[PDB]
Amino acid sequence: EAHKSEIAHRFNDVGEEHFIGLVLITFSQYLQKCPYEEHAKLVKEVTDLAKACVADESAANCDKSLHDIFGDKICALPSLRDTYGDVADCCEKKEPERNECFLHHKDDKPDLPPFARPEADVLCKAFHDDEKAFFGHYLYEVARRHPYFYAPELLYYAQKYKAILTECCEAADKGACLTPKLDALKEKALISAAQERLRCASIQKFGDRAYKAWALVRLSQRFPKADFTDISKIVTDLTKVHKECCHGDLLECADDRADLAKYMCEHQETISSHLKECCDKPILEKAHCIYGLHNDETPAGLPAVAEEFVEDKDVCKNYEEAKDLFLGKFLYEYSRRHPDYSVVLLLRLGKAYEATLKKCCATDDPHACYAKVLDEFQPLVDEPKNLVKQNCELYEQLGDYNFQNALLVRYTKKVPQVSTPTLVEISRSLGKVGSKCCKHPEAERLPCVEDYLSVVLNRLCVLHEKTPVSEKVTKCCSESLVDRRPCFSALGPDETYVPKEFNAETFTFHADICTLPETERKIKKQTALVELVKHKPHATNDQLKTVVGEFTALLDKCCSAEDKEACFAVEGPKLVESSKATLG
Ligand SMILES: O=C(O)Cc1ccccc1Nc1c(Cl)cccc1Cl
Ligand SMILES: O=C(O)Cc1ccccc1Nc1c(Cl)cccc1Cl
Ligand code: NA
Repeated sequence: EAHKSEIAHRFNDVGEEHFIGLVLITFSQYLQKCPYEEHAKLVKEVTDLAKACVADESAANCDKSLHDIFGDKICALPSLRDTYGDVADCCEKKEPERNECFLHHKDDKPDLPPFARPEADVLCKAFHDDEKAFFGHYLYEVARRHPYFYAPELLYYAQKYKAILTECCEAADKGACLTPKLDALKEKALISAAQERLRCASIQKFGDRAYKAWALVRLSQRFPKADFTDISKIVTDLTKVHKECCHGDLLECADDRADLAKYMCEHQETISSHLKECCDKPILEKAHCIYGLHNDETPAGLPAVAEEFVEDKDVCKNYEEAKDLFLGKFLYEYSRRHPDYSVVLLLRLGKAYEATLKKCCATDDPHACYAKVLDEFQPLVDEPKNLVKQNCELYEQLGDYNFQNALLVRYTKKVPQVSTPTLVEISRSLGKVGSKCCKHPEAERLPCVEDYLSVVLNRLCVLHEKTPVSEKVTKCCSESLVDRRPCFSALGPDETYVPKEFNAETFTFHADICTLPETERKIKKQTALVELVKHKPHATNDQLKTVVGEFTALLDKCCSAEDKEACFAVEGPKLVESSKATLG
């Protein structure tokens, strides 16, 4: 059917610069293993096409879908050697199968080196040398390692990075200005990637409704003075935005997100007085500001929630005749009254309210049956608090490195079939929850911890879905979204797993470790700890500290200030004996 060219429409809407960045992230996320040169080629072809179509919408290919265009550019690049498999695989398909094929190949942990950070002088020099190649490489490296990174926010990070560089690269000492600041930016962007990967998994694995309910809760806490209608409209629009982003339709995602920020800012009077801060800012800063805005204050003088949800004669009628409208109003009313609760807790409270209606509205006297419903939330609210206190005390007491080691041991004993790199990455990230949340006062501490654990446990679920080995992980991952944390927390040691019979011997890498920073060295020690627990799951915590001690020792030894060939292979069978000494 006759239409306005989609590529020209999106090119026109977002401008060349964001179009180029969004297209580079598109390619880098679909073909994570192809070199930068290849992607650069592709992005230039797409950008020449878009400019051709903007000039004359009738030009060849201008009427095609964005999927057709990305697909044909990909398939027609002979360069794509197929030394990288599956390029032909998906190119065999017609649309829409082709695009689905490219999409099903996104790898949540592609086989790549940690993103090595050059020294500050080099970094500053490359930036000065050529900004476009510098930021091209940056978007490519971050997108291909995080193939569901929320695309407009990745653009925003690139701008933030550029500001840090501009400020630090003139300084007397570049490194010391730069390093804390790149570090803080990296942590915020990792949290962003983890938050977005949970939105995408909620949509993909549990359906649009799972994310709509999550967004309803969060937005009702952020904008509690807004009416239900406006909140619902925002949720609707944000749902479309994240579905498009999570499915690789990034130009549409970015366009639609900008339109949503424009909308919210034009209606800021009836949403939040806090929006004024954001609404004066330029495009990416404006949306980023809105994305994480602090909660507005609760409106004074709202009725008791039991009026509408317990005492109304029509509770059953509304639940039966308009369930999503009634339960969504419940989530809105209850959430706007409780900014201090975690989203996941509010969703679990919504689920328990629903289950009580399902049961009670089927009886002879439903009010009698659900009268105590809102009271019956207290035990769900209170449930975490003792184990949270004890885990924050553990953290307070142990410090980061030992808290991570405690959790590594705990989670390896729970789900010991999980791959060692996954258990290490997961436990380290659980340890960051300690660090980020325990230092808040308790009223802030319980909501911080609950929602961060949901983002880390989702990382576990998605990594396990790639290499699936543990029935228990499958079960907790697939049974729910909102009970994942109680589900994992409830697991004791798996007394059923068969210990690994290990001569862990020659699991030493020719002293490779020494170009590695203290950080990676810690990861290595933590990897050995996981391996110790899988070999001896009934070992004492003290035995583990010790057999790890003998690891640290043998590390420094062959890795000293002198050069010798193969010190490790005489010492592998003999650490094997020293670990047979402490562990049996
Ligand atoms: O670990 C538990 O079972 C208690 C609990 C409940 C809710 C949220 C978090 C936690 N624990 C917890 C805390 Cl409080 C901080 C860092 C890492 C972990 Cl696993
Ligand atoms: O694991 C715990 O519950 C804390 C605890 C208490 C006493 C001794 C060791 C540990 N944890 C622990 C472990 Cl299990 C391995 C390496 C390093 C440390 Cl601090
Ligand atoms: Na797509």
